[PDB]
Amino acid sequence: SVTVIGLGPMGKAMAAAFLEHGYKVTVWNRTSNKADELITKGAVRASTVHEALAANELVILSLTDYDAMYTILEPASENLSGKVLVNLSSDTPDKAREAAKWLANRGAGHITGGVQVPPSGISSTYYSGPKEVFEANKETLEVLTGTDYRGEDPGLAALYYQIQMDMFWTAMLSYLHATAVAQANGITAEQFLPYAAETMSSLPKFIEFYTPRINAGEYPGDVDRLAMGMASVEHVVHTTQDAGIDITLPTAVLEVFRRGMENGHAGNSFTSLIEIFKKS
Amino acid sequence: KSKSVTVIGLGPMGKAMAAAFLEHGYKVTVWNRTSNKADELITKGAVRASTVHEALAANELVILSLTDYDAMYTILEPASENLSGKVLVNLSSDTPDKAREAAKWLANRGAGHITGGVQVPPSGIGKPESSTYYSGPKEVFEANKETLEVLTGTDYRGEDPGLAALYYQIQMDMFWTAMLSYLHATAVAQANGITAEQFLPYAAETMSSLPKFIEFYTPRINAGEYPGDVDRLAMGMASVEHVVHTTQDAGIDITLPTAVLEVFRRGMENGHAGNSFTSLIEIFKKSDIRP
Repeated sequence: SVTVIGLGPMGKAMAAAFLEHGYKVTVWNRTSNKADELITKGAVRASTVHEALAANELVILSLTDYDAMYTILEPASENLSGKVLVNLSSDTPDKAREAAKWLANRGAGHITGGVQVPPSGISSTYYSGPKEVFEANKETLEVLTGTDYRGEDPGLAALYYQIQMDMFWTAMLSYLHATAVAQANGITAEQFLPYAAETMSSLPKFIEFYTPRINAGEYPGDVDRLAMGMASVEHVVHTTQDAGIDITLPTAVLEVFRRGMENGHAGNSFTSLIEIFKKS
Repeated sequence: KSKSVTVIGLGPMGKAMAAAFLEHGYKVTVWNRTSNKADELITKGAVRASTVHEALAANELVILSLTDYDAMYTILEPASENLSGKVLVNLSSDTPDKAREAAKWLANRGAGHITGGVQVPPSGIGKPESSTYYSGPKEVFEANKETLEVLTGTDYRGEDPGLAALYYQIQMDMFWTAMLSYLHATAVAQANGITAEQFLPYAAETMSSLPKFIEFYTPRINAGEYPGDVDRLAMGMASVEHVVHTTQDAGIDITLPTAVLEVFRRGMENGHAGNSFTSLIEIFKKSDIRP
């Protein structure tokens, strides 16, 4: 009743939570190796993708990256036709929408997925692509994680994933950076934990407060001033240098502030720096 | 020890502290350069010292709320003589090293000293919910603990006079870096036609879920261990790479995410492909750079 391609991280995390409901579940892997214990739960494993495709209408693609998709599916392009391919990737929007057209030109349906959680979270997922084909396989997908359809463009699901990872990676390194500064001044990562937790848990309040102003393109400095912001970032950079810690991350922050100041925003809210990000 | 106090520095923060002390029965003397910024607090019972010398003579306990420590020397330097026997509380938000310097400068003029880092806007002063970092010699802080709880709860952090400023600065490190990544992410969203109100829910959950990741990694980081059992640096750099490619396809400035990518690059270069991405903390400590 379903097929999974790409046994691995999310891969089996999904195969497992499938055979645990009663679908005829086939499988297959790129390197063509083992990882087949799941044959103990009702899984056929074909000797090529030709059959693993002709097994079911639904197919889940959990590949390393999109380049690997063309490689294995091109041999069988004559059988992609009439299938619904759920492509779960971590790649850029343009690669998702390149991929979708490639699959549409073989007669297949497609859904682009942006998984929001490690395989342990097999909880929400981004989905984009043709609405009708998503609604038709909605319930099946809700087995893996919650579904959060974002619209028609096949790149929307990748896009939403990428801007979450933008924030995650940058905020998590600032936490590692802050922890380096802490240790060099003699406080442990364990003592710093509640303080790093409160800071990160306080940010939603600021986002909710600024969002409507950002939405309107307005940056009044009634509750904060870019200048005080900048002075404050300068204190962070000097704190870091005095501690003997690499300064490149906070310096990158200071540079965005500096550009805002020179564009005349000193009296505006620091949220005006989004204009600097838009290359104004 | 009567209930009297001096507040030097009368910007939004000093005015609140002074008002908090007045409403708790302290005789409060004040000083600021303007002279008019004290009008409202005087109508409420404060006494203005016309000069720094009188301000310092009025009390043993002196509360400083200044822009930074350069401001402290400008106004304290010409009265170095009346600093003896005084307990100065510096509630300004400068670097740890400037707090250590100022503590030694004060003790050399005979003054006890306490550093504080304030975690709240002026209007959170006088609420027990609020906290302030305090650091410096243990006994002087304990002898003044009660008075300082008029303003906020107190979180004494240790002997090193720099610790209060430190804890404040590294929460700034995270706050500004994390908020800018939100602005950066929003710009990318908007450039792809998705509004900030549409992104609000995802941006808030992403920041909301960080304490979970921080809690998970804390005991490993704390033990200097970075095994690759749940994440690999190499996979992380590839994810950062995707982010930069998305950002430049939107036409959005790449400064912020490429700085992030530089750190990952130094990590790969140093043989940590197979470690957790949290091993990037050694990169930050320049473990790879000769001492």
